[PDB]
Amino acid sequence: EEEYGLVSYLDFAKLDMRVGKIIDVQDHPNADKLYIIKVSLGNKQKTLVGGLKQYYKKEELIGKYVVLINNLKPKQLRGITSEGMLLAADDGKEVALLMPDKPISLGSKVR
Amino acid sequence: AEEEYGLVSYLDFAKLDMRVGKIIDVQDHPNADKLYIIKVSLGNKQKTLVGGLKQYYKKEELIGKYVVLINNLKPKQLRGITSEGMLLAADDGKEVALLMPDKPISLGSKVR
Repeated sequence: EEEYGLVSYLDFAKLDMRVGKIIDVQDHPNADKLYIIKVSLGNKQKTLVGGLKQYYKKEELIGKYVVLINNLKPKQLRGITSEGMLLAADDGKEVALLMPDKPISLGSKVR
Repeated sequence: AEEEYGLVSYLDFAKLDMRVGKIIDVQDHPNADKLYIIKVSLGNKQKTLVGGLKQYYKKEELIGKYVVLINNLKPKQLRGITSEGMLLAADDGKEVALLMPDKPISLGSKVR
């Protein structure tokens, strides 16, 4: 992949990246490639739309520890409000959601 | 654009080049007793990082670990050693958990 121009640490600092846990996954009722994903941050939950249906079955996602951007502005995706986004690596062959390497408290901040 | 205060757009994330890498070497920082010098492979380039992981991970447990690197940060000199990036880790104040892809995907894979 291509090398990017350099940015400030302060640009990374703008993101509120957190560990969450997937609680429920359903097909997006109007978009065949998308899931509606309910993520727990502990005492809060967020509902996101993710383009993961081609890569993960719904039962492979339940209980998964994931990483989300927690201060993303909400967006309407074909009738569903998405409150954030999950992070996943992609090399064109596979898509790999990011995870902490240990169970850690939900809502933990990534830094 | 209109001020958004504490909220970000996708473009604020897209500014950051986040990659999967693999740790290929870990050494003690010669001027800082809590820090490691960590060499991370992106496949056909490597980056040298300084990480405060010595209190949480043994060197031999980091070798071969698939990690998540911010790959386009400005460099930073930490007590004589230039760090070229940073690894992402979850921290709840009790425990530190490096992020990893959930499978050993190709080195240099970009996060989206």
